[PDB]
Amino acid sequence: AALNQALEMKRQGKREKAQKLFMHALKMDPDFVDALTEFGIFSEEDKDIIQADYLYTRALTISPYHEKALVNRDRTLPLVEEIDQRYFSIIDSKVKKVMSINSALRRVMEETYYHHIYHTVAIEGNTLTLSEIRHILETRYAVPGKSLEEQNEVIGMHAAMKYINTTLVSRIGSVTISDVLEIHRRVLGYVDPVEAGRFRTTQVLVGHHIPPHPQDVEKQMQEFVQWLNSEEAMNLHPVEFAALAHYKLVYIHPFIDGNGRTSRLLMNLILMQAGYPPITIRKEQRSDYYHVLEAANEGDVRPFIRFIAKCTETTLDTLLFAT
Amino acid sequence: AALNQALEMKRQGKREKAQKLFMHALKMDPDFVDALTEFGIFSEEDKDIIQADYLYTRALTISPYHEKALVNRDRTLPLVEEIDQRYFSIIDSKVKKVMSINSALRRVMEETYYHHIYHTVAIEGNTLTLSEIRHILETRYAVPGKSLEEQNEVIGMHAAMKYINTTLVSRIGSVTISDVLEIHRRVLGYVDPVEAGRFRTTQVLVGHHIPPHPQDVEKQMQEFVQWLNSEEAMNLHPVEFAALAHYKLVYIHPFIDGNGRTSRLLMNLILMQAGYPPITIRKEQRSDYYHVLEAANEGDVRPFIRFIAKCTETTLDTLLFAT
Ligand SMILES: Nc1ncnc2c1ncn2[C@@H]1O[C@H](COP(=O)(O)OP(=O)(O)OP(=O)(O)O)[C@@H](O)[C@H]1O
Ligand SMILES: Nc1ncnc2c1ncn2[C@@H]1O[C@H](COP(=O)(O)OP(=O)(O)OP(=O)(O)O)[C@@H](O)[C@H]1O
Ligand SMILES: [Mg+2]
Ligand SMILES: [Mg+2]
Repeated sequence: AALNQALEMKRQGKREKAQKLFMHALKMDPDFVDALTEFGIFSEEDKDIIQADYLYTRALTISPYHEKALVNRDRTLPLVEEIDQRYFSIIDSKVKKVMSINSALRRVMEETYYHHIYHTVAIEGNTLTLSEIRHILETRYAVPGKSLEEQNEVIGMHAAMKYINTTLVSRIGSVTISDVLEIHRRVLGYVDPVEAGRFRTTQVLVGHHIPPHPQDVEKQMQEFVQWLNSEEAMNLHPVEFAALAHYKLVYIHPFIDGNGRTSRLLMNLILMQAGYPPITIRKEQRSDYYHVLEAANEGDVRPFIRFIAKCTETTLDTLLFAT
Repeated sequence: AALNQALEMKRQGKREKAQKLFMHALKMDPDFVDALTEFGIFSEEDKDIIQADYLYTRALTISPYHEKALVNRDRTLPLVEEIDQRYFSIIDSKVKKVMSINSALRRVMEETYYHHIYHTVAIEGNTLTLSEIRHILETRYAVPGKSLEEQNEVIGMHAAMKYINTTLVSRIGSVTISDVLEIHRRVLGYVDPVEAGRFRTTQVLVGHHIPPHPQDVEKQMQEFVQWLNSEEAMNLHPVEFAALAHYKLVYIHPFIDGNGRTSRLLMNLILMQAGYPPITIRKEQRSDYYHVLEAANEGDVRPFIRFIAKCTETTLDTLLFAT
């Protein structure tokens, strides 16, 4: 297809021109094996070995025996594993520095509380500002010309995270299905008290993902909590356990609304219990956030794990520069 | 005591002076038999036979064999029964006229919806106005400079009564404990989603009334729903069944908050299922309302039945301005 032109353009000059020809054949056919491999070898020329590996891994899900994809994948498979371990070791060092401090830190922890709420509600379309959120939570008075539902989403997030820190973070034992339901009972209670802390009774759609049928959610959630308390999950890096825990819940999509908000809270329950600070996926990252969750449905969870790992590093880089 | 002066003042002139004089010995001792009886004879001179009968009935709970109380009560007792039946027959006739009408009536039914909400919340101290309530429910936008809890009280009342008319009024069958919990789940859900639709876990005080202990609320409520579906309750006048239904739920006091709001809604479920319109206890009546409930704890529930009967007549008188 236009892949033949992408190669011709790349053959002597035209790097930025060739980049668009590759994406065009990818838009016109996202399972075009030859375009994925070639794009893979192309992005490796710009030192983007992680993207190249995604492309060879993607091309081998379509055609498992493709010789040009296999030869490059076998090389890059262990290299990307090393590259990803190194990033998690950087994150571990920044967590040591942050967990080796106080009063100057307390001013950041207070600022991040409202800033967390602001992004977790804004990532779903809530129009309230940080200043309007501070008013709602400090004063307990309503903000003019903004809906009551938007302001109740804020009261719920505050209540949910107050319950987690009060009842769940410093608790000894296994995470139950009832703990997930208690978080959701507060996240959504002030908005929809009938559905809050109760599973989906209907079948829905999330982008292009069709989650399990309501008849299967309870069996799928008992399998999820087993996994949270499983020895395999305890041996994973806390950043990887937190990201997978988020993805599996958001995959199950057990509630009508508040699944991303609950998942983002559960994700932070994990991190905090492992000594990491709570992280925040900013409202500007919705496009990336949704792309890497879609990528995980397609077959590759790694881009979402790296997405969470970059979110944790920016959180740690905020606590370290304000010290 | 000062009862001897109350009698001396009444003996030749001083009617208004002996009234405050009679109430002093009642404040100084509310179980003073002679005082109650003299007072009963006294209030009967002003043609207040219902109050006199309350006083002789009160005096005979203290001293069952008091000859002056017995002679006067054996007389008032069937007379008050006749007087109370006559009022319930007036109410029955006004209900026929109201249920024999349209467009001029529809103008009142819409106005009374926001009016019941305004009074059911205002009676508990809610500062929102009728105009602010119309905005909250019509627009779904918050009212400036008024708390979010006050506005969530309104969203809950609306949701609760929307559920009753939609799911309970025109339903065939027995009233269950779950129907009471579903009304309370909406009444309080937007304010307190953790306690909404859930019984009291602690022992509380309501004025001077100590309701049942949390261990006994479930047994006390199963006895309460049995009575709602009992043949004895079906044979009572709907005004008397509605008033007793209210008093029994509020005596039990099964929830931490929202008991009076739920009881007033249940009271109107009863009336509406019997063809009566929904009634509204106005915010100005909180003092009387609580006095008659205090009297029902003290032994006589007739003053509360008459209170509800006067509330139903004012509701019917309003609807009858259409003819
Ligand atoms: N393709 C996908 N597969 C699975 N989950 C997805 C996918 N795309 C998005 N999601 C997740 O679904 C969430 C949206 O679900 P939901 O409306 O129930 O809750 P939410 O708390 O309002 O989330 P948000 O505030 O981000 O919109 C997103 O936040 C995201 O985490
Ligand atoms: N002495 C009393 N004995 C029994 N019940 C009482 C007494 N005084 C008040 N009550 C009832 O208890 C209710 C108050 O309880 P509660 O706070 O749980 O409910 P509420 O919905 O907030 O009612 P309110 O709007 O009157 O404050 C009153 O509405 C009344 O019906
Ligand atoms: Mg949503
Ligand atoms: Mg109250």
